[PDB]
Amino acid sequence: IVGGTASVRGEWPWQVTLHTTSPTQRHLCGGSIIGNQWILTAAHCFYGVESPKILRVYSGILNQSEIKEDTSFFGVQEIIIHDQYKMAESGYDIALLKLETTVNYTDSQRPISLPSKGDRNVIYTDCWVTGWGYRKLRDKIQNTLQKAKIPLVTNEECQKRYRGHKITHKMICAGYREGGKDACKGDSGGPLSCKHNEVWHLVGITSWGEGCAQRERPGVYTNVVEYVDWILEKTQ
Ligand SMILES: Nc1n[nH]c2cc(-c3c[nH]c([C@H](Cc4ccccc4)NC(=O)/C=C/c4cc(Cl)ccc4-n4cnnn4)n3)ccc12
Ligand SMILES: *[C@@H]1O[C@H](CO)[C@@H](O)[C@H](O)[C@H]1NC(C)=O
Repeated sequence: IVGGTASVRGEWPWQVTLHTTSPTQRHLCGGSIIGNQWILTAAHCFYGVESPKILRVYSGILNQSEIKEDTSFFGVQEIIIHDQYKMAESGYDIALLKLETTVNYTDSQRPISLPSKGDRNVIYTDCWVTGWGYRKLRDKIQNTLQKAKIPLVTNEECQKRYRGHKITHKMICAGYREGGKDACKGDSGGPLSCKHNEVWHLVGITSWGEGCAQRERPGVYTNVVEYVDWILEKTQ
């Protein structure tokens, strides 16, 4: 996260860090708890992944350094990638992880509600992007979970900034016109969480952008509301 600030323990209890264990254990992507056995994340996270056997899902994490041998985690049974997915820049950047066991909801690990299909056209004004991603393009994964409040940009304006792309209504953009606050490398798959009528909704999934936090180049997120039927069908 560029231009963000440190989160506090328990501030984003749906946030997970998805780790790969081969050849060594490392953070790969962010993700969101959406159900007792389900993580919502980006399809592009699995580009170098042939099987879910190398994945570990960690909930309740503040610092990456707090993850030790005895820290509990969840195994992944199945990776469900949207069948129309090809590359982040072309959309359908969404994946479900079915956990090997169910999550016991606590203060440290809770689900985030999906947006309501009736709220399809709401332009949310209290949106936050979170993750352990880079603070600038040439950096490293942050130890402490970062957060940044970012405004949503309309599809029409976002399409004007990304003229060499097709920005569909299945994408949602967020960023300041002057730049300065954005997701960056290591944040993908994580949530764009918006508080609407005192309820947090998973409005976006961190997907891609032209550089990080550049002026007139907002971050591009998978527009979760457009995938509610797909999520309900895949999770039964
Ligand atoms: N352990 C690790 N060390 N270093 C690491 C680096 C990464 C990494 C590098 N790159 C990424 C992913 C893409 C990816 C590719 C292959 C496998 C998994 C993930 N992208 C993102 O995270 C975010 C992109 C982004 C999003 C928005 Cl809304 C706006 C602007 C953005 N950017 C523009 N230019 N950069 N970002 N992840 C992960 C783990 C580690
Ligand atoms: C988290 O890590 C930072 C260093 O990156 C350290 O200063 C801080 O004490 C750690 N916090 C907790 C809660 O362990």
